[PDB]
Amino acid sequence: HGYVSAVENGVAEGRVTLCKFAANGTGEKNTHCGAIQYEPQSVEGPDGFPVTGPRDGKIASAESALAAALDEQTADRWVKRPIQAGPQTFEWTFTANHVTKDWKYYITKPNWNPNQPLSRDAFDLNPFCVVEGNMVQPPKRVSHECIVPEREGYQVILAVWDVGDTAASFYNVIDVKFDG
Ligand SMILES: [Ca+2]
Ligand SMILES: [Cu+2]
Repeated sequence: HGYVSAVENGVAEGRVTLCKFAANGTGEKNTHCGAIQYEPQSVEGPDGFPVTGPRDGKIASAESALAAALDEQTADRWVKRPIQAGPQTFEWTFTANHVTKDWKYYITKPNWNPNQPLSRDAFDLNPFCVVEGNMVQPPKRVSHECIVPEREGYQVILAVWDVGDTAASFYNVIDVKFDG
């Protein structure tokens, strides 16, 4: 159990994280998140996106009944966090730092449609960042240095934490705003 955070080093909090914790700097929160707002660490879903795992339209919730509210997708629905292309650091905070297979990060395609539910077709399925977990426990907070591709405007990053000793992964979408 854990979530994408910006407590020590991260560039942008997960969408679910902002249902509970105020955004760095602005204090913005996401609203009307349903029950997941009390446990942003619990967006747990089946392994194997995009081959298996959460189906289209259920990616942001990872098919969790707790997090169903996160599957809404419009241009204005969610708090967007500023980002730039190039080197950036993403951060996970774990309430339970399970043995880890890897972390993978995907970004939406340049001309994705922010006004329809998220789907495999919205994302570049070639992950822009992969971090090996080596089937060991990570520390309770980790920072991953990634190269973020060039984009304009509103984009979504999908961060996947694959727990190595269960058939489950944690799925945190991130709402980011590039210049332009
Ligand atoms: Ca797993
Ligand atoms: Cu857990």
